[PDB]
Amino acid sequence: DQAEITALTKRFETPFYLYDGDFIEAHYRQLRSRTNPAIQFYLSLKANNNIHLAKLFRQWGLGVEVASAGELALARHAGFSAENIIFSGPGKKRSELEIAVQSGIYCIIAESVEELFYIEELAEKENKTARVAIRINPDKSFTAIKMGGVPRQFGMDESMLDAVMDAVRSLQFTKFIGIHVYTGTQNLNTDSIIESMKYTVDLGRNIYERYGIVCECINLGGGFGVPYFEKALDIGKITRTVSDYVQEARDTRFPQTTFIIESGRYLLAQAAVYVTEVLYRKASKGEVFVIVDGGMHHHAASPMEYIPLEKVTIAGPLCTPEDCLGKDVHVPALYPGDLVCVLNSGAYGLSFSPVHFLGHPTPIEILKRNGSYELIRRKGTADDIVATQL
Amino acid sequence: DQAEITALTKRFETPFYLYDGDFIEAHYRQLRSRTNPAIQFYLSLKANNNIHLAKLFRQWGLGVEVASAGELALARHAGFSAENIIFSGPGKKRSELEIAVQSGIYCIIAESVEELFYIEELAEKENKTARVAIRINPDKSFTAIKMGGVPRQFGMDESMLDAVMDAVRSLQFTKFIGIHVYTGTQNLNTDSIIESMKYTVDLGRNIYERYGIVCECINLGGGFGVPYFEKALDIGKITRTVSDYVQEARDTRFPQTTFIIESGRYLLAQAAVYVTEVLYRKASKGEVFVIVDGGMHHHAASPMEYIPLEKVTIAGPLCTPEDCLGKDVHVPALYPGDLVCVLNSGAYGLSFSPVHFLGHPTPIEILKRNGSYELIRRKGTADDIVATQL
Ligand SMILES: *Cc1c(COP(=O)(O)O)cnc(C)c1O
Ligand SMILES: *Cc1c(COP(=O)(O)O)cnc(C)c1O
Repeated sequence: DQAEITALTKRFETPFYLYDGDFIEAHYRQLRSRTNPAIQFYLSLKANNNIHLAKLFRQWGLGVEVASAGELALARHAGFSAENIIFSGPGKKRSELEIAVQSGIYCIIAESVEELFYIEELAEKENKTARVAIRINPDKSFTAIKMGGVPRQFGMDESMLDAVMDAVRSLQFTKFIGIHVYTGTQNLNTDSIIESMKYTVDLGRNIYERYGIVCECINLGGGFGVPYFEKALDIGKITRTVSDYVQEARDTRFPQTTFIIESGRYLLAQAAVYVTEVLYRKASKGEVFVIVDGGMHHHAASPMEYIPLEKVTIAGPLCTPEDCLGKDVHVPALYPGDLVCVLNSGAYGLSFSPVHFLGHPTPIEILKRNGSYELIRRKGTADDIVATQL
Repeated sequence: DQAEITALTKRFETPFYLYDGDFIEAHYRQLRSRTNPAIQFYLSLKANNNIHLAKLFRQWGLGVEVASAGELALARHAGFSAENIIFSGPGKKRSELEIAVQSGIYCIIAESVEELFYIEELAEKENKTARVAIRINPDKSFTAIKMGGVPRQFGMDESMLDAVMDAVRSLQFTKFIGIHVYTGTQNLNTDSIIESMKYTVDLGRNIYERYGIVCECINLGGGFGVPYFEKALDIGKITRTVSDYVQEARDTRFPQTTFIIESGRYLLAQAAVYVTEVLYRKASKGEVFVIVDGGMHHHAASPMEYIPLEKVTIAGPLCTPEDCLGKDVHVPALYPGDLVCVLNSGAYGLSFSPVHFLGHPTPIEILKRNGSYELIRRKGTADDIVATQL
């Protein structure tokens, strides 16, 4: 609603992120309703580090997937219980593993045998039983030319499962809880997702057949993409097919197994708009440039809507040609005071950007819900920048 | 010195930035000695926002070029006097212009006629005389196909000088102090720099001939690049030729004019190394991956040195394939504990990166000088992340 947005800029200084909390909830509940109850959704915190948004998901029953001790802290700030937190990452420091073990979370998802040994040492030191899952890099490709999967820095190749399981079994203070497969972000190929998830459920079966172990948790990953430029995923097909496959596993060998589908982008991308005001308008060498008050330092990832036709380039306030929101775009003439709205800015936005580049204040974040507006992140200050320097 | 670096990792937690302050000073003094004294060097703060490093340049007599009210604050923290601060930028908010006018800095470098009018309004409100310079986008190309310059969001086309000067003259509380030309960063073409600078000095002459005004300040910009992959600029030729050209102007129409050469990258790039420790080593689909504890969140821009041959990919600790320091690089086998050093990391490093992406602590920065080591930026904390959220 342009009228709503315009009215908001009178009370909140641009540039800012505006989140539609009503949409976030409806969008999530629609996904939840179509998915087998044995599958629990986990919010990927790296997609958006705002604890106020994370709290909403916590209240709805989602778990949270963190990738650092820092995110673990944010997750606790958001109220996620330890039993609903999993720790992923290819380069966890021992200090991070230490805090994770001390926190007694659902599980640390190990990505190397050496990591498993570190966890065991820490479990012994802390006199605790550390829960671990293993991230597997499938030896299968889900357009791909070569068979056998892709070389990745993440997890451990499926072919190394024997070595991995031998290690986990030898670590007396560690308990194996399951597996995790995540093939990448912004996946817009419906069948590739279904195939990967079914493959992961099958890996669970292989583990029982080869080791007699029943995975307590099978994390199917996800990487559900959202169209930015592109067709949307057939969420109905994914949820229906995977739910049926999971139920079959549930009705046989995995009656008490928790299945997880992780999501960052799909849950939040379309729920926010980045609102920026046009500051200046100029012509240069036959072209027209419109300079707005927001940019790369707030939304590096950067559809757009304009609030009051020509070829124009929309640039941010930074001193670099890279701060371009739109090059040679055709839109009605924009003038100082007009608002440029960047759509689908709810994921990989603020925290994905070089917030301190050129010293501009970080943007305000607003959450709209139940007919009200809540400030969920204050405007940054110069002191926020020098904090680590003084 | 590998021995030095190794010893430092015992006292300082990796990943961290290490700056050779002895080099910074020697490097600067060599540049200074070869340059006409009528030319003053200005540090571009956006290249590195550490006030402790900026202070060194302030002590040596350099001015500072800021691009936001935030950087203006940092400049004052570093001790730069108002008369040695200039404010650049294509999208300055009125609030930024207000603080700039209230600070009485050497000059605000305007990039539009509308900006000039805003400055005048503020000068009137604050009962002050605002000093302004104008950023000109030359109608000349300095390999380029088309003549006449390039369309840019920065400054005002040279062809609009009449309109610009008519505006400045009509603003009674504003004093015109000069011009500024900056063609871009990482310029490794020696002659293009010399040509641009001479062209800028000539613009000063044109302004006197057409308006009878003598520029108090002519900012030649710079954009001196440094080789990362490439041949180094012939600094000797640039300093000699431009110095002679400036002296000629000095001996005729511009006897008391301050000439400025700005630099960010050239002054700091080669003075720092980003030190990261190898955490894990693994093989995946026939390839070898080495995971280090530093990455994109600290040095997004990313030569490298290794401290104890194969084809290997060096990846950071982030949960994204984009966190790659080196792909398919040939280097002696790296193992956990080894150190990977990223060279020429002194400019566009930390503040140019998405520091809060995935919640890892910002890195420590160390300054080596006169045989000692000084901590110039403490390790980040989870509280630094939630500050704006609570
Ligand atoms: C980033 C990440 C996610 C979330 O991905 P989206 O594409 O945002 O849904 C899930 N799992 C892991 C292991 C991740 O690193
Ligand atoms: C970034 C910038 C500089 C510094 O550029 P370097 O390439 O780092 O020397 C100088 N002047 C302006 C106007 C800038 O925006």
